[PDB]
Amino acid sequence: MLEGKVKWFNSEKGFGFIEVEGQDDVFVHFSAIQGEGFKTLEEGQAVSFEIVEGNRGPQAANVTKEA
Repeated sequence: MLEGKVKWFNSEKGFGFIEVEGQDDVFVHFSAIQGEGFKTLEEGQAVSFEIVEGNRGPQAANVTKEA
């Protein structure tokens, strides 16, 4: 998985972008968030994820809150 950083996340709306080096920011939606509990992410937070690309373009998948 890649490892990146939550660039920003709009906790009300439920989406934002991940920063990963040598790629562009990756769009992230709450449904990609792994774990139990309210799905949300903080700016600055480190996460491990994959980028899954279909016909809608690239988005993050399997976001796990790393440290």
